[PDB]
Amino acid sequence: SIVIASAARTAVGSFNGAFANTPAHELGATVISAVLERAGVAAGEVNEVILGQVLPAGEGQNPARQAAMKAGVPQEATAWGMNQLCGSGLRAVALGMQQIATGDASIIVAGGMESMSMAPHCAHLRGGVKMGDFKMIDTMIKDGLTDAFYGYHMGTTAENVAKQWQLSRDEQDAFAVASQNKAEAAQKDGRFKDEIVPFIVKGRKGDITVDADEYIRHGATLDSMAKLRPAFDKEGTVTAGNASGLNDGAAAALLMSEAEASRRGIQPLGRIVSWATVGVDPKVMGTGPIPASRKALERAGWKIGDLDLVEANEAFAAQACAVNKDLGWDPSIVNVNGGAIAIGHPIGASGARILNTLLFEMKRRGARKGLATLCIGGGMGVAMCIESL
Amino acid sequence: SIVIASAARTAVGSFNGAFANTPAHELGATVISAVLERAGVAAGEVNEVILGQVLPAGEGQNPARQAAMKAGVPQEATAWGMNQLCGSGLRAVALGMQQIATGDASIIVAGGMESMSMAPHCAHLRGGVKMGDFKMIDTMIKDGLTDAFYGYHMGTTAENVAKQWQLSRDEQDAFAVASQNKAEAAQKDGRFKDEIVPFIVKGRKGDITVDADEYIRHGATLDSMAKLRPAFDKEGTVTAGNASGLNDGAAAALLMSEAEASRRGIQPLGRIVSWATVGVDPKVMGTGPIPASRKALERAGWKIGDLDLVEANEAFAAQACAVNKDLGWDPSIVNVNGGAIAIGHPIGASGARILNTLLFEMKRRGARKGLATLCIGGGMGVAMCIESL
Amino acid sequence: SIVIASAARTAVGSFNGAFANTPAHELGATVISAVLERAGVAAGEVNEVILGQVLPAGEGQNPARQAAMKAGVPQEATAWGMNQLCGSGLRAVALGMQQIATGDASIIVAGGMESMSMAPHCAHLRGGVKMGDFKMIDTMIKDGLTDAFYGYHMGTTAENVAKQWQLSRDEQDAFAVASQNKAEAAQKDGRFKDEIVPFIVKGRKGDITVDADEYIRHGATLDSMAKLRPAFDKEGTVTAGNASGLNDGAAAALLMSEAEASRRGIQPLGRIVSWATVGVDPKVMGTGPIPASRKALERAGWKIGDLDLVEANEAFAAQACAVNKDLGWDPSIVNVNGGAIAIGHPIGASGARILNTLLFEMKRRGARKGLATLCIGGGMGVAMCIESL
Amino acid sequence: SIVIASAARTAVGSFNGAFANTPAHELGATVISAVLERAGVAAGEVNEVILGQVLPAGEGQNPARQAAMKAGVPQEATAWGMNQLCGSGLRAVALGMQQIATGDASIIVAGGMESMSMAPHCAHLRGGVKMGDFKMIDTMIKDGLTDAFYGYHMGTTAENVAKQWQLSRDEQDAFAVASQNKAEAAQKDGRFKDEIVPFIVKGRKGDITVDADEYIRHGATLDSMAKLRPAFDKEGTVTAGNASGLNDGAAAALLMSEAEASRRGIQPLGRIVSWATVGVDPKVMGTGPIPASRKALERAGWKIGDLDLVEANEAFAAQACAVNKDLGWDPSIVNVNGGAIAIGHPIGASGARILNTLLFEMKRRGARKGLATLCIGGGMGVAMCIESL
Repeated sequence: SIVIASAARTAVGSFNGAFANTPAHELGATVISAVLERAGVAAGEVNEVILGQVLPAGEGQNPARQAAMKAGVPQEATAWGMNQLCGSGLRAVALGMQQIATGDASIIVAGGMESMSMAPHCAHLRGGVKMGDFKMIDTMIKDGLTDAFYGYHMGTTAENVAKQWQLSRDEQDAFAVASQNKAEAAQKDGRFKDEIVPFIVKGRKGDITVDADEYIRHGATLDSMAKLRPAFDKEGTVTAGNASGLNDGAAAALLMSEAEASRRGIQPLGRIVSWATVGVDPKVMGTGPIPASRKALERAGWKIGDLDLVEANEAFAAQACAVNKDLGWDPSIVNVNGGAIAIGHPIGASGARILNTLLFEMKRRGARKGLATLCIGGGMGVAMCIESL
Repeated sequence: SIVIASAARTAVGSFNGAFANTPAHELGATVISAVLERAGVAAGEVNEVILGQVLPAGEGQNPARQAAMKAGVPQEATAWGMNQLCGSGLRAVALGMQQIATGDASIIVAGGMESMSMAPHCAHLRGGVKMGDFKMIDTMIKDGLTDAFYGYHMGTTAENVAKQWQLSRDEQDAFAVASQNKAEAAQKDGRFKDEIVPFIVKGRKGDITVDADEYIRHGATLDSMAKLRPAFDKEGTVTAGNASGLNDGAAAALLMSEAEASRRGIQPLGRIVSWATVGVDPKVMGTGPIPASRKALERAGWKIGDLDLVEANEAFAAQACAVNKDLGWDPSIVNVNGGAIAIGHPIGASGARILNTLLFEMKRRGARKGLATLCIGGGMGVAMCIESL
Repeated sequence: SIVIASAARTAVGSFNGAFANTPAHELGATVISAVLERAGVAAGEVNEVILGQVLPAGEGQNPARQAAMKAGVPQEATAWGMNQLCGSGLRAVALGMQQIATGDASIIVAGGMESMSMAPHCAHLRGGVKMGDFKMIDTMIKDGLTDAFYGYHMGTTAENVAKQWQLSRDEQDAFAVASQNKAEAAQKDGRFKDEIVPFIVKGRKGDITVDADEYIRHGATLDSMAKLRPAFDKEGTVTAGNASGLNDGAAAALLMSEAEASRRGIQPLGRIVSWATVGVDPKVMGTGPIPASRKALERAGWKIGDLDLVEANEAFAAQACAVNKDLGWDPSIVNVNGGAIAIGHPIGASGARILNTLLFEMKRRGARKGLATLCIGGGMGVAMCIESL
Repeated sequence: SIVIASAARTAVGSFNGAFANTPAHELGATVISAVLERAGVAAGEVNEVILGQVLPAGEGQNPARQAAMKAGVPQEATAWGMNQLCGSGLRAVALGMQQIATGDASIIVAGGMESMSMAPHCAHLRGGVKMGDFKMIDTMIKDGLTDAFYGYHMGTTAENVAKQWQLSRDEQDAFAVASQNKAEAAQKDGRFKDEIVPFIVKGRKGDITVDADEYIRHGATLDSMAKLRPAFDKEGTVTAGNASGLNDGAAAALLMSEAEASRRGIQPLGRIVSWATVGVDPKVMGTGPIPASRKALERAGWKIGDLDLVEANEAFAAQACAVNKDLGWDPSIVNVNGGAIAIGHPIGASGARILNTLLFEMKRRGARKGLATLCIGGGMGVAMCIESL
């Protein structure tokens, strides 16, 4: 029924680092044309582009449409952006899967992009401020990392899960280190090369080709991890080291019917066998993946034990351990090449980033069933089940 | 298979007018509850809330989820915002229909919301400005009304359509006045009452209930219309008078399978027979509805001649006329109670707004087949065909 | 030896009132032209322009020079601004007196001007704000009204004078209401028209002539004052009622040696016989007038009791009562036409504003000896003794 | 009559360099304390503090008073800031002299301070921006360096002087490199150590003592000056290399009557024999020094040829050479240790800085008469004559 013919992602950049002044639709563009090249499909055959992106303030009208056009997709196809926070990138793949399934389209490019670096500061000033000081709001924090019901940062929701699941600092720190060592190990062996599509940072006094995840840290020590101070709760347990970071990146999938891919001689990275999205208490949003995953599994007709590979977004060490602890899947098959803590977390692009990794790892190790899942701010989870062919 | 059980929209506010300090999700909340009460469905039965929103900068995390919770949809439900600019409000409805059609959901609330008044000013200031002025960009103008590829305002795209279709000032002015006249007659006759859910503007020095579209002008003259100066092209033909405005509002639909409405005793407002979306040149984006309306009819198996009622959004007189002229539908069944030039145009909500108008007008006149269509910035169009039950 | 040959002030404007968008330099130009006109002195005879001004942020390079150039003063002449906060407007006259006393100038235009309304909001952003919110500071609050040592507003130094001299709510309100009622009467009888020169506020849709003190309240009641809440100390005694306001005006005086006025045949408004400036504790800055008036009087060889009229600025009912209480001059010769609670307080202009009032009333009633004194933020005073010729 | 008993200055710092985050008043407090100390004068004997300062926006209420207080000046003394742009620091000394000359004070601390690195960005936002981007203005550029009559930078006034006097790139560049090599030589022989009082930059992770001018360039080459492009006129002649820079510093002088020095046993740095300030056309404001110097010499009874040492500020090479050309003084007695091109240009501090410089070279080489002079944007100049005792 609906398969992913090809996929591609840029390397994930560090906050104000390599993509510092690069607008998300520029990276978007690169990824959309990679997926077409990669499958052998022409720009002109795309019906629509669906990109999740949570922080587009100042980027101009519909940046999804700017990405498509810049990548060569003609003015005839359509494009749209969408937000389900951290779930946006994965969610977008299921929404183009739906576009094909209802017969509204034949070929979609779907995924997500995000420039946390380029997120602006803002103020509402139409009414004027007659007397007194006013705040200039960091939009990446307000619109992307602050709970809207309790007023605190995602990090505190992580702390709520820590306390609730009784996850000690040492246990989260342990998890962190592992994801770094695993991310580092996979980068060193070229495991991220199929998925990555080098992005050219158009310079003035030099153009730079970025093709490596710059946020992974080499030789991460437990000692360094245990000396960091808690970032959200002054006497807390979550720190910079065991939480994901602020990052830039884009990632996408090229979707079509199974039969179309076959008419084209394409060898798909997998078949979308199910997806699901479920809400949870916004206070412990990190638990998102538990209910979404299981639903996903139930709609596919699979048992947790059937899964050969799993990508469960590393928002915070606290929430990842809780996810794994509750679902019980075998830890060795989850985030095999590392996670967000090491790799980075470009909010709107993250769900399609983890899809890429899942998809290129399933191919390279011959796994047949996989699942990607993320926790979403505001209390939500998104999960998708993929089967190789 | 999928029907519109109920529907509701707030009145449309004037810019920096009645909803001048109201956050879009507030407007949204009210409409999610309204569609819920109107159909006798309880919030706890809502699976997901889908809202189109184009300018949510500063409103914090995913305003769609903040509107769903404010309305009382439990935290176990899901919510997301999407953006296909002007067609967002109608595309949400389509996207929500798909959720039920693929069996991912049973009940969906969908439409759009917008607070153009509350759109902030912004600046990318992470680097630091070492010397010189810097701009504070109005996100309303940059993210909602400025072509991203040509750098000019929608008004200019209108002008291109004017010139191209050879639509003179008087013909554009004539259209506008007719729109005001029809919207004003509709207003006095109580034609807007069913669709409108009164919104309470929570005050300090008193509460204010708004239940009337405040941008419609009473007794609009042709003389006043002909004295205005061109707004975009210094020696052009589009004016403030023959273009839509900048406004705030929200509007939605409670969607469910026809079998489900029937198990509940609900008398739906319509059956979704088909929807379509197509791209066109961004420079003449106002031509968008032509291809998209025709696609939709084709998918529905209908002839233009089969339509009993049409709502084709009035971004600008020149594009409205070109659309009508090209499609050839009978002017007398298009925007029977007036259009966006008089009612206003709250960007993300405008398609759900027009869907409400269409749906309450088909029920009161007993029309059987209707279409809603809108042009989209960046060069796109969206249309949806509805059949009464 | 140095006389004030002529003087003029604009009407004082309400905060964001008549002069809401008129830069201070436009108002001092009209006052420069009026002093010249009023003493039969041409602009090519001016040696230098000295204008007190506390909040010139954003107006451009040296607004004293922009006033002088606008009034037609030759480019050969010089001009500078100075700032001793609320004593600025009077100090200036004292400083222009000094340039002729030491032989460096013959003819000076001295005084002050201020647009509190045009004061901007600001932030030091050269270093860059990595992330988080940051304050946009009101410069009129920060730079003109807050004590730099103690961190609280001028209104709390008022509270400190009230406690310390034990001034009740009631005594302060009566002082307040007597200030509005004497100023309304003087306005209604015409006593402000000789000192005010009309200001033209360049319109687009109309030029407006402003020749009346708009902050003065007509029919001010004891009751409405008595109902006010304390503004600075949630449970104090200074309110908006008994404190001066935030305002806009300019005011000046034209000086020359007495020998030079006799050579041109001008009948001067008075002789500067002495001035004095003295510090006090910043915490009771309201007391400034006491030692500064004392010292002026001793330098003039006069007894408090030799004075015939006195203008003692009303920063706050509390400090005005304290000052009158200690000096012990006959209250019936103080502010006979009302003071700053009713007229307003445009900070850098105020001392020239009250000098004007002093001068014109000395002339109309034939007073021979006068004194003008203000309290200054940061803990200081300035006083000036004037005798008629 | 009035002498300079002692003087002192901080090292001048580079834009966003050593004093990047130090408010102006801190640097003035250290110089107020160093002139007290250098003359055996205690702070309690200080009657008034006079500081030139052009850009104090956001520092709070009257920084002159905040530096005085920080230096321990009693709260019984007074303090005020003034603004005659570039001539501020030296005009202050002249007005402090006047204070003693007319017997209103016996002891004054006078000079300037300026923190161009701490100058903020601002915007007048009281009336609000209904729609449309607005500028955040750099207060250093607008209030400091932009001519208010013509709208262009000081650099362009420099261009007008170069064209008018026909100074070539080459002669300007040679001027610049001789300024850099004279200051460097001066710095290395310890000629700046008597005048400089060390400033402690209070750190967190350590305190740094600054006692060296850091803008001086070591081994500045002609070739590096000749390859620069013109900064203000895309095809002009003024560059960053031949203009002064953006800088931070403070500088002052302690003043008293000659008779009082003599009763204290002080050996003063010189006697102020006269000053003058004269206006010129704003467009060629760099020529300010010509008439102001001629007037001051006239007032002293001195011929150009009687001077033994001159400091003539180096705003720009072009205006410096024009001034030297016109005046005709021997170039070897001008800026003998370098000028502002090398040392920097902290606006309000500059004239006190170059005075410092004059005074310590006149004592070290035993020069009897000197003059200090600066060009002032808006079209002005100040000059001051000094003789040794």
